[PDB]
Amino acid sequence: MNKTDLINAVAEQADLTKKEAGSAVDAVFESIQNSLAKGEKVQLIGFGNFEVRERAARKGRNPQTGKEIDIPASKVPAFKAGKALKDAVK
Amino acid sequence: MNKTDLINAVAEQADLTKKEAGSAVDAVFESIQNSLAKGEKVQLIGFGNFEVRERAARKGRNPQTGKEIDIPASKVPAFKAGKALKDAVK
Repeated sequence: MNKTDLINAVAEQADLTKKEAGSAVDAVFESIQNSLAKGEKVQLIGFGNFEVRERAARKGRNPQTGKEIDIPASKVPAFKAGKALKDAVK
Repeated sequence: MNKTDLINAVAEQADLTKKEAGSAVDAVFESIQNSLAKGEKVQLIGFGNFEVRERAARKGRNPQTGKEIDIPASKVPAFKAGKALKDAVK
């Protein structure tokens, strides 16, 4: 299922024009992105949580060389599924 | 941002009533949950992918009996962030 497929599912289930569902789906994910960009956690009851995980600078190793490498600090997005999603998948 | 806040953000950006936005938000998460429940990946350009990850079957030991046990394989939700979401938080 890709974004267009998802927009068609929303149009159908929420009874919206394809254009309105398109606007809504764009808004959902841009809102989650804009929240995480400001460091704010997203808590979606009955789906899951989005947050930003911080990792510090670090020493590591290239898989193919064996060389010591510097691993810089990073901020990456993280998703934590909730029970409804976990139970439906298992 | 919680689900109520997300619905309000969606109503604002997509210019929908709070009830329309609430229906759309519910439809997105229901449709992602339903896709993954069928083992089907959700590919959202820019944002990322929701997939099903299998945890392999494995062997354990009962600490009482000392006998080998079988831990069955299981499926869990997984999320893999895309370039737009990663670049928004780095």
